[PDB]
Amino acid sequence: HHSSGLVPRGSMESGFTSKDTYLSHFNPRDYLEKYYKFGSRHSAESQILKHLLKNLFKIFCLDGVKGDLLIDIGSGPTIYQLLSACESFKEIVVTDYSDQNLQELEKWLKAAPAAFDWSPVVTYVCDLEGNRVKGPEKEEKLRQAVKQVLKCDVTQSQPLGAVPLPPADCVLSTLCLDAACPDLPTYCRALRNLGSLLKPGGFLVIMDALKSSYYMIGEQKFSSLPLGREAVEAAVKEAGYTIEWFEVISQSYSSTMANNEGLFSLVARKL
Ligand SMILES: NC(=O)c1cccc(C#C[C@@H](CC[C@H](N)C(=O)O)C[C@H]2O[C@@H](n3cnc4c(N)ncnc43)[C@H](O)[C@@H]2O)c1
Repeated sequence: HHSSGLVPRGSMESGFTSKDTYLSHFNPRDYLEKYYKFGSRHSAESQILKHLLKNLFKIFCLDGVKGDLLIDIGSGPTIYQLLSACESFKEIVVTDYSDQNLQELEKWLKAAPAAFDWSPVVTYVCDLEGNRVKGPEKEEKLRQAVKQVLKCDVTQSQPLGAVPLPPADCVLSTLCLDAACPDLPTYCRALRNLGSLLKPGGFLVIMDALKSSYYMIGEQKFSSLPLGREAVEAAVKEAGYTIEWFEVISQSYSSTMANNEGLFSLVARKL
């Protein structure tokens, strides 16, 4: 069953991309080449990455978002969202639903030659942090900080299954909840499930697209929940969090890659 661009893959029946689609049709190499590999500078996807890195830098380095344990939810094949965080947290746990994404992640932790090249992104973060260290030293600190790579499902009461983890100080999730939640009630339940991994008063850091109904990996279209800022704030507060700050930007992806109307960033604390 293929729709050929009429509807997102795995959504003809339910209206939203199913979880099985990510296990079979989400190619981590093609995703990294499309969104985090840049042919010409100053591209729309490069501007979004630069803004994400600057916010993560401000959150973990300039602000007081630190702790012992950081859990990354829906990381996919990416590690850019952890570069500043490894300076504030001793241990980092990386999670995603796609087994292929976990394989691409584990290839980078072992520094395999066929792994993705994150050095231009690492150098940018080093410049943001005052050039105290260089690229290779920055990457090694993150690899030593990542202590576990697990499979996760935000729709389950126990997102990590039966794996025992201590209550985390922060939960980070970038560009995942819009793709993992078919509706707002599931979005609210997903936020609650992540709360079961947090200490009372732990931080919730979320960055995602705004009013996005789909995103593209080459020719493959994947569904996205078109949430507005107003809907996001209500869902976060309803799930039992207090928002410390909430930022929205107008910069969007290219329509040939996503139909978003900007992105948002928020830091919340568990009530
Ligand atoms: N919304 C948009 O328009 C849009 C625009 C551009 C890019 C994206 C995206 C994406 C990726 C993550 C990117 C990564 N985090 C990063 O930072 O780039 C979605 C990830 O979410 C995971 N997943 C899907 N279902 C899940 C579930 N039930 N439980 C946990 N994980 C789930 C998938 O495996 C996938 O890896 C979305």
